[PDB]
Amino acid sequence: SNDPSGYNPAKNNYHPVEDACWKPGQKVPYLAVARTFEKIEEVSARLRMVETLSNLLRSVVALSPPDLLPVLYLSLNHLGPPQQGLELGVGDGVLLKAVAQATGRQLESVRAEAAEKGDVGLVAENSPPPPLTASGVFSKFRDIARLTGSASTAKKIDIIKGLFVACRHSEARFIARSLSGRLRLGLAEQSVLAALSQAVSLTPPGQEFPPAMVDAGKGKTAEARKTWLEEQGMILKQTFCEVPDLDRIIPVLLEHGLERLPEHCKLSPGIPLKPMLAHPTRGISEVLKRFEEAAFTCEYKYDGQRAQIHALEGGEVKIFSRNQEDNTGKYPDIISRIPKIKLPSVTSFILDTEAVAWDREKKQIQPFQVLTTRKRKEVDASEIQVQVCLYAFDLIYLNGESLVREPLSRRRQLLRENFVETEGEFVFATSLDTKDIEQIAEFLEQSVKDSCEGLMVKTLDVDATYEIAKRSHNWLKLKKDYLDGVGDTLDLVVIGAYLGRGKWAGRYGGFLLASYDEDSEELQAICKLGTGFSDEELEEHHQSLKALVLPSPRPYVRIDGAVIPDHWLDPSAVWEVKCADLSLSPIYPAARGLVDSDKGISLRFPRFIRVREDKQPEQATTSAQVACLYRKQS
DNA sequence: GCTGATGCGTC
DNA sequence: GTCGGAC
DNA sequence: GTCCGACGACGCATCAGC
Ligand SMILES: *OP(=O)(O)OC[C@H]1O[C@@H](n2cnc3c(N)ncnc32)[C@H](O)[C@@H]1O
Ligand code: NA
Repeated sequence: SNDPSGYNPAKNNYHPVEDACWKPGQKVPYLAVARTFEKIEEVSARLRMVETLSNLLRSVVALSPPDLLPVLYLSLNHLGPPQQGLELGVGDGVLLKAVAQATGRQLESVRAEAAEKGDVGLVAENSPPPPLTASGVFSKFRDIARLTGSASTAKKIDIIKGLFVACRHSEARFIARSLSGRLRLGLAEQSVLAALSQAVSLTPPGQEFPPAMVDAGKGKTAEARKTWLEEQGMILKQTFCEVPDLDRIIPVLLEHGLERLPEHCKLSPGIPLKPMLAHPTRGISEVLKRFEEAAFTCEYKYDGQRAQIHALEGGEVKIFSRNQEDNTGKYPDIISRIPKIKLPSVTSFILDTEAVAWDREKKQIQPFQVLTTRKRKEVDASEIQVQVCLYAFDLIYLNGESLVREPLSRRRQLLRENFVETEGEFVFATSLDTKDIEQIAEFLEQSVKDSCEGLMVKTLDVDATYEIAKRSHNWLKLKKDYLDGVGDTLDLVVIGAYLGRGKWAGRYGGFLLASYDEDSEELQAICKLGTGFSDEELEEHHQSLKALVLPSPRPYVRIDGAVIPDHWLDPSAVWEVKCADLSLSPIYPAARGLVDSDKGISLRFPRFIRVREDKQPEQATTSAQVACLYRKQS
């Protein structure tokens, strides 16, 4: 209706027609989306965020149904279905250059302000064409992603500058955040799905305008309304988990409604699905708690990458990553061995496996780092140098039957009976069915001796299905580095700090750490650190370290190719840091030359544990000790 | 034709 | 990937 | 328990600059 500047989607008793800031048939203004984002970031209760987004979506459904799909993508900061692999090719680098040119400022002034403010959007905002539309912005995002080849970056920057030129009010803030891949509203995929099912439930699509039914919940008690919306939410959520593709779902949702959705969109080979995830567990006793009276199995947790393998009726094979990226082209070796792993009675399947690097000469697992050296796309079978062994642990679909609602006890049995193991090519995950604490503890220890991270734990019959909408983190993961007093901890020196973002703007969000090389009496950067501290600890760090800020680095500190810290720090603080493994680093100088001529050592999954108030830098972990820790990984 | 910086996926 | 915090 | 924002190392693929 009126100026989108005053649009209030957090309004109590929000009316999808009377409270919209645009007219029926009008394109949804982008400022309407931005104002919704603003009202979402103002609150901390997710349910209030969902309500606010639901209000916007109800207006879109009632007034401008063609804009529902772009509005949803803008709210997710997605470009399209993940298996299509669309990429902006735009990060803070390209974006800050576009802002500098748009605002006519020096790139270094923009870069410094962005770091101080903790957000690129704030610089673009505080620094004539028609108003932007939601579908117009989304299409320009897609134009950026389709630009390739030489001189393509300059063309991307041209589009970004044109967007910023047309921005009003808060629009530039959220364009910049979206382009940088850091929307971070506090509302993401789960809340967007909750808002969508609520929106189409309360304001059914496909009504003749003006819609006779703008609030289908008004005739229900609060109790009945909540039960109804929860059921509708599960329909949408479970369908999406099986078909996480809005290009497919939304046209069906608009035409046939949410109740008929499962009839049109069903799990099928060749369409990636969401994978089942795992919740961390701190000890074997904790496991026995959450699985008190439910039989469960323990499996080795292999150190590779997830490979969801689809065999379609007719013989076509597709492979997808855990985030639904198409990996078919990177695994020609897997595609060729499918006839060898499945019995001839199998006509279609979806397998859940871990692809692990495998040394055929030595017949043993290789580290994850080796696996990542494989090529990623347009790979021909003859050129493969790092061989892969598949460790299969689940079966989601078989001979036309979805197993999503079947217990693991049955899925595992169909897996074990219809597929064939070959050493070093296709194996079932090593497993143990027991409830004895002593056998589990020995099994955990043996998993690490056999080159694995620890154990996966899964119920066999109680809440043991593959229904992600019911619970996405339905499995438990028990890694040895979760256990207190177990795993590698290091005492490292804080040599630099990185300015924080969003909530921590003006404070520190990360730090640069170093080990002490006795042979050269130098502090060598080993890794950055940005997790493990409580909010109180991170605030105290910002306080205690202010007295250490240096204008210039000490001459005995070496960081080589590490990211230069925003603030150098006088080497003094020593922190205890835990990691899962030590890796061979091309960038960090710590211990460079002690295990490899050109590469130093860094930490895998580093996290802060506590301050070592009783240690000075000269008693910190030495580069020689780092090298020793790396070697003992064998 | 090559190198290094950047982007974005893996874990 | 790990972690902490609001709900 | 759920969800989400904070942050980590690392590789290939790509393209700007040379
Ligand atoms: O730490 P995390 O949540 O990413 O762990 C889950 C991942 O672990 C991998 N994995 C390895 N071995 C298994 C088994 N046996 N079962 C399930 N997952 C397993 C997967 O890649 C998973 O995403
Ligand atoms: Na990243």
